[PDB]
Amino acid sequence: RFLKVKNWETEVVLTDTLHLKSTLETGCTEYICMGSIMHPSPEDVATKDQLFPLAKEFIDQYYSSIKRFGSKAHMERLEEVNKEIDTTSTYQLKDTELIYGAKHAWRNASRCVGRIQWSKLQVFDARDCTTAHGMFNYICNHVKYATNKGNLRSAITIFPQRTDGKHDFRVWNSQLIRYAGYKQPDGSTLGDPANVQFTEICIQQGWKPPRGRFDVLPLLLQANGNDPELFQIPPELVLEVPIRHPKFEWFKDLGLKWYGLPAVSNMLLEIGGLEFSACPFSGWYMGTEIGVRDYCDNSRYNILEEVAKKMNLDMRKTSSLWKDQALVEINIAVLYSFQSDKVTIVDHHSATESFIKHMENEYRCRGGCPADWVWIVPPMSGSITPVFHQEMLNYRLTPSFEYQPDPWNTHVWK
Amino acid sequence: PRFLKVKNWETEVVLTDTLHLKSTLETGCTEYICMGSIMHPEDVATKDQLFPLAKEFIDQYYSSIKRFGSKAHMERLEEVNKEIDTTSTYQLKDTELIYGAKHAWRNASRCVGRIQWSKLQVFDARDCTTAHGMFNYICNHVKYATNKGNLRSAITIFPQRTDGKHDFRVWNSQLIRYAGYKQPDGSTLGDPANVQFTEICIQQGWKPPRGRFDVLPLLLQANGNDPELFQIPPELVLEVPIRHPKFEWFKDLGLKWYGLPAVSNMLLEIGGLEFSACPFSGWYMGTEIGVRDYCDNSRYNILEEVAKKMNLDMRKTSSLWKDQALVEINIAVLYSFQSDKVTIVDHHSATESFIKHMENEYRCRGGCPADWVWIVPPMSGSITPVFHQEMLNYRLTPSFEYQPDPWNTHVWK
Ligand code: HEM
Ligand code: HEM
Ligand SMILES: COc1cc(N)nc(CCc2cc(CCN(C)C)cc(F)c2F)c1
Ligand SMILES: COc1cc(N)nc(CCc2cc(CCN(C)C)cc(F)c2F)c1
Ligand SMILES: C[C@H](O)[C@H](O)[C@H]1CNc2nc(N)[nH]c(=O)c2N1
Ligand SMILES: C[C@H](O)[C@H](O)[C@H]1CNc2nc(N)[nH]c(=O)c2N1
Ligand SMILES: [Zn+2]
Repeated sequence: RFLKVKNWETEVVLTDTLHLKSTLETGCTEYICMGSIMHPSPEDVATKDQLFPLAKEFIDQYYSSIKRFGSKAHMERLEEVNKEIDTTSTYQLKDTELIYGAKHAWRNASRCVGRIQWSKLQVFDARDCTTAHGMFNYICNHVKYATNKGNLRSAITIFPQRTDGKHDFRVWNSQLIRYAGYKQPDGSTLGDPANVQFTEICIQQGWKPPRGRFDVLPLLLQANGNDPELFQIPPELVLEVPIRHPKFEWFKDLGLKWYGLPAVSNMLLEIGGLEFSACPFSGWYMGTEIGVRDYCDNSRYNILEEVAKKMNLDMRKTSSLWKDQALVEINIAVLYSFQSDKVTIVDHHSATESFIKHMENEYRCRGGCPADWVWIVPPMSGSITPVFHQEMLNYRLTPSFEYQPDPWNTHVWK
Repeated sequence: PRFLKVKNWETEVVLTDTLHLKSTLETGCTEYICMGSIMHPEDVATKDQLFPLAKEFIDQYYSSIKRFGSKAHMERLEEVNKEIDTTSTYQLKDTELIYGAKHAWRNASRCVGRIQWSKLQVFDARDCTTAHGMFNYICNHVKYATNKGNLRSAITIFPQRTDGKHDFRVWNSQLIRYAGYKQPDGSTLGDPANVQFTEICIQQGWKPPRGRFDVLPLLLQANGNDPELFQIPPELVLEVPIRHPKFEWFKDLGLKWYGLPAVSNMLLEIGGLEFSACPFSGWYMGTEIGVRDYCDNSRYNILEEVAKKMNLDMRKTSSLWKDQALVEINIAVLYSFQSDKVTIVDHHSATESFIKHMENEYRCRGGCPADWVWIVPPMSGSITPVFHQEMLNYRLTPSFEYQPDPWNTHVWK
């Protein structure tokens, strides 16, 4: 009813009433908490009986947000939706409703630390698309608009909603821009180990790999349930940063670069019981996503030993903390490099500070802010960011972004 | 569903949990809201509430010694059943006290160091009756546990709660802490987290040396009477000066810390009995000192001072000057303890050990409850193996619980 959270660093207490509007399973029970489990646990289509309540609840909340609850427009819209569901088994969102739904799914993303920007989101309605070529064109316009010569802008492109489950639109790429990974016969991995499987799918589909360390993968686009199709993103639209270090002249000899635009394309946008299986959305990077996870995860580029080596660090025992020392210098390089090239990025201190400020405002104006602590806290120097000491309540608000099966596991080929 | 799986996203190892079917008290979560990051979710049990609690634990004990449904098991069930009728409560056999203590540590979802759980030295202090007696026990605990720097894990168990008005309580949160003194100009000398406890000790008669690292006196409460002050003999209190293996100016910071981390404010539940005074100790993980004690803004807060001596650009947060000074502080804490042959473990070794332990626990027990929010070190998170480890969290008994501060709940004499 009235739930409390405390910041153990500042002793500030906040009061959550928004949790009364939560919905689909945390996955937790009174006996087992699953707050550190990554995912939960085809035919999947909603019926008329399932869709009426979900649509109504979304429409109700839309009109309340525009200060028109109970208005004639509100009542007529419900009637229009209710009739459309009854005669067609689904309904279409108005443009205003789609923009509202997209922004609130981001606002509701428990795991996103960037949510302070949630209302400044550019929504591209691609519901008139019918083909993978159509999708490719939409996506290139997304990438170019968002990139903006390095002054990045948040954006989402929404492809037609799922109908009977058999004509989905999907982006098979997990992110719009990622580098290929080639597993070698000798066991090693050239490129990005995380993408070996998807790279092989692309090669099989006919992609000709240049077999390099930083090869931008082609897009694999699926329209209306058909076989997916390959397209090369135009290289001039793919902004990259060469990674160097302000103090270590040799850091650039590491030959490192990253792409400037993070763009999640494998998730599902649920608005009023409708499912948008293809909705690629993009923002800008927090430094540690590249500097900690992309470069230093043992199952990724894995450069700590090579960086430490160059730093002449004693790597005999772990208690020398040579990993900790090198990780910091890498993340200094990555911020310095993006900043030097006027490409938008945010370090993990600034980003966590703004999220606390965002969180407190949400409690004030909105009565709560779901947050997944496991994901909000950065993967280095955790306890010296303000969110480490912040208690957080986690629950699912709709509209929301959701995970969905990898399309290669589900598709029925022809 | 009678099985739950967990996956490690770095090594792709999957483990199957079945031990969760024996979970008990609340987690605080529901199917609608998860509290995995909330720190805390006469009044004692009636007669109906105690018998089954004691019942499960005895079964658990005898099932653990290959003797379930066997010889002594039967009439011990009857004997415990007998005693609760007369005494309202009951008493554990020595073997049972040892068993539940090691199992509360084993069951401690938030403890990364549980690979050692069966190597606990248990001090039965249930003949104690006075704070003087408590102090004697605690001194012997401290001296045993310190062991000239080769630290050994130990617990001292004092008399169990009976009615609630006669609790035994160690009022200090840990057995060894430094004091905290408010200053006329709003600032704070020493450890800020201890200002309130320090002021109680002064109000109780403690003469404060009013420096930073003044060890606090023990404030011991026996049988529910007023607590009393005792000064731990300093030759029992092992302290380590902090120097840097590179930076000569580090020792000029005047930094030191104690060797023995001993939690003294928790409650031990065994068979529905409530051991309100049960100080237990292990040995330090280095990040506890270098990251939390030294660099929390609400604690010793030395980041700004260390970065100055390292001459780091302190204007913008994107230089990561904080992250840099933090690494250095933690190199020195470990290096200092190691040089003084005082036991300490860095966050890399500790978390690798806990992954071994988790592997063992699923292998031999079918589950190892774990709190990701607490297991993950407070620095260099993702480069340790437990970042990428899915963990299920659930409450197994015997267990250590929190309890309120006694100065909020004590009707004085
Ligand atoms: C604009 C600046 C943004 C920042 C700084 C930001 C930051 C982050 C970070 C650091 C994560 C965790 C990343 C990871 O470990 O994979 C994350 C996750 C997420 N973000 Fe944001 N993000 C931004 C934009 C967006 C936008 C525009 C959307 C949606 C419209 C969004 C929705 C999400 C979602 C759903 C997740 C969870 C993904 C998952 O569970 O895999 N974010 N964000
Ligand atoms: C032997 C070496 C040990 C190591 C390296 C170790 C390590 C740790 C660490 C780092 C924490 C996190 C505490 C914090 O950050 O505030 C913790 C928590 C805890 N440990 Fe251990 N520990 C050890 C021994 C023990 C022993 C002997 C016991 C009990 C018999 C124990 C029971 C607990 C409990 C109950 C917690 C949770 C405390 C709370 O919830 O506030 N540990 N341990
Ligand atoms: C949409 O806005 C965003 C802003 C920022 N900063 N980060 C993201 C995550 C984007 C992202 C995440 C991941 C990791 C996926 N795991 C499941 C392994 C890899 C990427 F290559 C990528 F790009 C999104
Ligand atoms: C029993 O064995 C152990 C081994 C290790 N390494 N750590 C502990 C907890 C050590 C410990 C924890 C805290 C808690 C501080 N915040 C909650 C405010 C304060 C201490 F003064 C202290 F010492 C116990
Ligand atoms: C908000 C959060 O619950 C709280 O800050 C926790 C996070 N994880 C922790 N982990 C450890 N080991 N010790 C702590 O005090 C905390 N604090
Ligand atoms: C097991 C655990 O859930 C997993 O390693 C999580 C931990 N926290 C994370 N936090 C973020 N931001 N991103 C991640 O990929 C993960 N991985
Ligand atoms: Zn939970």
